[PDB]
Amino acid sequence: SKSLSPMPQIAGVTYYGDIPKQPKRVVSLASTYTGYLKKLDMNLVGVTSYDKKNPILAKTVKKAKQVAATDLEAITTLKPDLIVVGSTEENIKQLAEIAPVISIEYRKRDYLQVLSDFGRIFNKEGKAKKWLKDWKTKTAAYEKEVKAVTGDKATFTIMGLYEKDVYLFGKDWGRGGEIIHQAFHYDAPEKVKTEVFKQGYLSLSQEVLPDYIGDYVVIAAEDDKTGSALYESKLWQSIPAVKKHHVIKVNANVFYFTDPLSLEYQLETLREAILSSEN
Ligand code: NA
Ligand code: NA
Ligand SMILES: [Zn+2]
Ligand SMILES: [Zn+2]
Ligand SMILES: [Zn+2]
Ligand SMILES: [Zn+2]
Repeated sequence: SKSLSPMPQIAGVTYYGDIPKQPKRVVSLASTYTGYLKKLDMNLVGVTSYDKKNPILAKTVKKAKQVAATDLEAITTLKPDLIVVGSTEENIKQLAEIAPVISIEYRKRDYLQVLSDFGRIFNKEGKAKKWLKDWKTKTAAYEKEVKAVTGDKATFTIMGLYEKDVYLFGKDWGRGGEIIHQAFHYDAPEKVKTEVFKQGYLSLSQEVLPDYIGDYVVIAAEDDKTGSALYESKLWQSIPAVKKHHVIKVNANVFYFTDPLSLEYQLETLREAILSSEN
């Protein structure tokens, strides 16, 4: 049998079976966590659709098979020694019959803590610690670069377009919020803090958008055409941030994510976009 993880008790983490310390064949069914596993040099043999559509992650998991959580046959045939899932998956019992499962409840641990937590689970403390130390220094330095342009008290709002809907996001639901609000310590407008931050996201009707945007808005979308009717509208064009050219449009296929690999890309992209806003 496998050498075992110490299986520390951590908020949001549930273990089904004896988790290996050094898994050799991991199936990641929670796109939130795939890039954490890759940062810790895990061999991923299965990943999901969102992972394959994230160009930053995809380059690192070319040999992994795309699977869904319902793919019991394909997952079995991949011969995993570990499956990682989100807590809202509904067939965890069946997955746990294939291999040991780590189930993670989103948001119980923050985007940085999740990495050090995996460091404890897999005895990869050194790799996690080095990444986190560098991240702390780099983000502080980049915070200074961007605030030199915007001022330190500029407000930012995180937004996403999905289907025909409009979402606002807080500091810990992806779409750049970890970068903007946690790493760069930008404030959000009061209405966003009051109405969005606690839930993490808020589906909004388009006509109230001006009320939630201050100095800057970051907008995630999967394709560049979705926002067209909004962007040309008198409503949108009336927003001061839009008039000032303080709109930063980002690609959701990577900006949905919160993992170290995706966030490295988001960090450089957002740094450059803020600097570029004053060209
Ligand atoms: Na998840
Ligand atoms: Na302001
Ligand atoms: Zn045992
Ligand atoms: Zn259900
Ligand atoms: Zn809708
Ligand atoms: Zn203009």
